Formats: sequence, C-alpha cells, structure tokens
Amino acid sequence: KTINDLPGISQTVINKLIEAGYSSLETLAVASPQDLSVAAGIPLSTAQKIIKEARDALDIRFKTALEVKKERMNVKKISTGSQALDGLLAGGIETRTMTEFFGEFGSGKTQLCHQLSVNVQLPPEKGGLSGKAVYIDTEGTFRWERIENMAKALGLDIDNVMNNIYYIRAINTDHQIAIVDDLQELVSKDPSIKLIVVDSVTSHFRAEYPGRENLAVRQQKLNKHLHQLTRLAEVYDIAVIITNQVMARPDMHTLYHVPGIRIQLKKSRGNRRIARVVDAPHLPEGEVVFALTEEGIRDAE
Amino acid sequence: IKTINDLPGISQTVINKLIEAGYSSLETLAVASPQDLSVAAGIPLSTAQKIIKEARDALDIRFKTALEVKKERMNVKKISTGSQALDGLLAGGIETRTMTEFFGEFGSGKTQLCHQLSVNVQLPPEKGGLSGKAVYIDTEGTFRWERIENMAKALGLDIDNVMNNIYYIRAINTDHQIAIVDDLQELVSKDPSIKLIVVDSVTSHFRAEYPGRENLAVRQQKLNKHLHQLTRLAEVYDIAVIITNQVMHTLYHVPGIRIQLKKSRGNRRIARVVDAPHLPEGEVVFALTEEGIRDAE
Repeated sequence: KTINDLPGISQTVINKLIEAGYSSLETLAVASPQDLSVAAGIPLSTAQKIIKEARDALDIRFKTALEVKKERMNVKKISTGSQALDGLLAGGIETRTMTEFFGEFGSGKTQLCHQLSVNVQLPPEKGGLSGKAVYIDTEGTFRWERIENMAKALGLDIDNVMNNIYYIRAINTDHQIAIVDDLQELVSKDPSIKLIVVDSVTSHFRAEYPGRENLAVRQQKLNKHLHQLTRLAEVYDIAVIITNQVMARPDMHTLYHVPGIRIQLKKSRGNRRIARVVDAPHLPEGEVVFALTEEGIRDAE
Repeated sequence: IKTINDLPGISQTVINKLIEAGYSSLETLAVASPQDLSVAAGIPLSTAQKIIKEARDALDIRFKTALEVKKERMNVKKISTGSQALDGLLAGGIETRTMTEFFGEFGSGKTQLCHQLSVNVQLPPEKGGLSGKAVYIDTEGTFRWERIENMAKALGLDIDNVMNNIYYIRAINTDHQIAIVDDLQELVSKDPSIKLIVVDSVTSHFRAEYPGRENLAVRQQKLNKHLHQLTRLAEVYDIAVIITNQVMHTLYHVPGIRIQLKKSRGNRRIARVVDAPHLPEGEVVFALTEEGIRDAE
C-alpha cells in the first residue's frame, strides 16, 4: 500500500511524485515511465525503477468464483447506490466496522448518510439488510426531503421509510456521548437496527475544545467516543458511519486515527464527486468517481 | 461488405428511400421481390432488381462440400453459446485466438451470455466446450454466482466444481482494469488450463473517468491500447476473449468480431453480426431462459 512504502526509494522523490499528482500505486503501475519522468522531474532510469517497483506492489490476486461466493455468504453489506463507490468499498458498508467519510462541505458526506439510512432498509437482494437506521444529527443536517426523494426513486413507501429511521439531535459533546451510551439499550430493545449514522462527530468536540491548546484533550475525548461507537458496532453486529468535515489534508508528525476504514471525498465537475480509500485493513487503495442526483447517490454519466 | 451503404453502383438518394421504406438490413433486401421493392420504395424497377442482386451477392453464400466442411471443423475448436441459432450465426461458436464483442442495451443479454460462456467453456469438445477454465473480470459488479449455478444445474454439472473453474476478480476502475489485464499474462502462463477470458463492460470505467466527447480521444487511445493487449493474449496463448460493451473523417475500432444484441418480446433477444471477417451478415434470435442461453420457441 501507499507510495511511502515502496522499496529502494529515496524519500526526496516520494515528494516530487505526490507534488506531481501521483498519489496511488495503481496510478504508477499503469503510468508510462517516459511521462512519469517528466511530470515529476525524476531520472529516466529512476522512473523505470519506481514503476517496476510499483508494478510488483500491486496486490492482483485472482480468486476463484467459488471462493468469492463463500465470501459473499460469509458477509453482508449495505450498498451505497453508486456501483463505482460500492466497488471501492469491496461491496458496500460492512457491519461490525466503523467507516468514516471525511471531506469538505458538499463533498457528499450528508447525501451519503441519508442514502445509507434508506438503502439499509432494502432486502439483501436489492442491496440492503432489511433493517433500521439510527441517525444522530450533530449540527442539524438531516433533511426529511432528501430521505423522501431517495425514497421515491426506489419506489418505496415514503412514510414507511421515514418510520424506519430513528432520529435524534445531539446538542453537545456530553449529549452526543450519553446518546451513544443509550444506544446499547435501543439496539438490544430493537435488533432490527443495523446502521448507526453519526454526522459530523468531531464537530462539538472542535467547538467545546478549540484550537491547538486543547487538541490533546479533544482527541483524547474524541477518540474515546469513537472507541465507544466501534465497540457497539462490533458487539451488536451493526454498521456505523461517521462523517467528519475537513478543508484539505496535505496532498494536492504522522497523526493517529481510530476509524477502521477512512474514505476521503472530494468535489469535482459540478455534479461529480471523487471517493478515495485512505485507511482500510482489507480494502485496496485507489479512488473512483460517483455523483449526486435527485434519486440520491448514483454512479456518474 | 455489410450495411446497405456499402452497395456498389448505388446512389445515395435511394439509400435513403430504402431505409425510409423499412429495408435496413441486407438479408432483407436479398430475399426481397424486386417488384415489391420497386413500389414500396418508389425506385425504378430496373434499379430494384439491381439493388437486390447486389445485396444478395453481399451475403456471400458459398456452397462447400460435406467433406470440406468436416475438415474445417477439426481445423478449429469453438465454445458453444447454448443456443443453436446463435452458434450458427457465430460459425460454430466463440473462437479462441480472437476477441469477440457483444454490445447492446441493458438486459439485451450480454451479461447472461458471459456467464453462459464461463460455464460452457469447461465442457469437453464433444459437448461444446474446450475443457478449460474461464477468467471473469467484473467491471461493474454484474457477476451472479446464482446464474452460474442454474446454468450449471441445467447441464447436470458439479455446481461447486464449475464455480471453482471460474476465476473472478473485481476491477474497480480503469487503472485497476488495466493492471489486472497486464497480470493476466502471468496467470495464463501460470495456468494453461484457462481458455476463456471475459471482461464485462470494458468501456464502462473509461466512460466514467474520461466523460464526454472531450476525452473520447484519450478514451479510445487507452481503450484501444487496453484491447490491443487483450487480443495479443488471446492470440498468443490460444484462448478466447470476450468483451461486452453497453451502448443505447475517423472512428477507431479494434475488436475482431462485434455482435450487436437487441431486446425482443419479453423472453426473446436478437443478435446481429455487425463486424466480422469470416462471419456472414444477418441477425438471428435466441432466448434467456432459467437454464441459461437457449433458443426461443
């Protein structure tokens, strides 16, 4: 994974490679040595080396049909709505794990949450888990209308869909924490819930513990909260999603992160959005494209 | 030659009067009565008898001996589609050493075809196969292990054996698709049993990552490079390569054979030869049953 982990590679060129738009290995693997040597200012011989080393690094494993079928019955995921995105996520949002989508405002984190709170209700055959979703609204982002249109586009009972989503406003950090604490009860008292969504987790934490003077305690507290969510997910076999708003994490000191899977979302040509894996145990790196339509999260074009 | 536009000594004004009359295909004109064509299209009777002679020759009807054909059948092995009709259109079935494309609207039956072929390949020459394995590169998550199963049962095969004879892989985008094909050479070498490679929805990612007419150029350049790659493997390791595309003074096409698929009344589907060296123009009809690809009736 990652370019930083390439064998026999100086740490000076690794910069001239990210400073040239080559962030992922798949990008290097299929790139031309001649074109990489110019766009990055690297010795032609060094180019054919970084690409030879990048080409091996690719985890191309051809699994049998049979084996993959065993893997499908051994796991169940909630489909995002965009075939592209689903593939990046090896199938969809997995239960038992916490998934984070972080990105600038309008990168599509909010759309995605609503989309998942509905798709989750669909039967396995149609991409869901015939389950309920709990939507913890941190900064008043829930839109009953988005739920509606997404609902229609699937020809579902608007009213039924909405009734399958538990809603709650967490006004502050303490409340957020206590709400997720109470989450255990509700999930025990109603085993149908299979998706918890916490939109803008970090938010109150950033407001109640601002700046670099608190960062220590903020994360100390933030992380504790997320450990919590994780455990819940793992223990009651339910999918947990968190969205975190940022403005640009170095790309276009190594910090610590709790979240199992971490996908970054970027804005593109108006209607389009790019999704890229940044942290994930079994997911392979590489970004893909999708879009925001009225039907909800779909693939582009 | 295919398409009416390729007819020799034919004006371009009538070519419109013919298509405006309903004569779009050549076999339809070949079997047409010059009198009725003359009226239906408002074309000189002399000119009607001419276009139908041209069209009927365009068909390329060769009468080989029974002996000569038998020789030609041992000189080549093909994977059968399941539908006698289609096989017939394909001169016997899917040929190795060649890339075949099936394109058409969604549900036109390109997906079912790919699954059908990934199973028929494992069959022994006597039963239509080549006793080989298949590699299914899934572009948009279309693989259904369920379809492979029923297709499997209907043949009285070992579901779990068949499935174990199909390598699967998910190509989440262009770069991955490309890379997966680059490594394809190793795998075929590493395992000479593999005789079928199927790439469902090739064009797909390319149309996503390089959208519109603004990229078309780079799309085809990359697309052709990709495909030039697939061909070589087919040719070099003596194996069939199938690709499906989803559609609804240059134009740069690589694919050897290009069969178009169309949706008909419910269960029925039509397949028409669009591009092909040795294959004769003409469409045929088949059907998507639960057993898999079969003939309609």
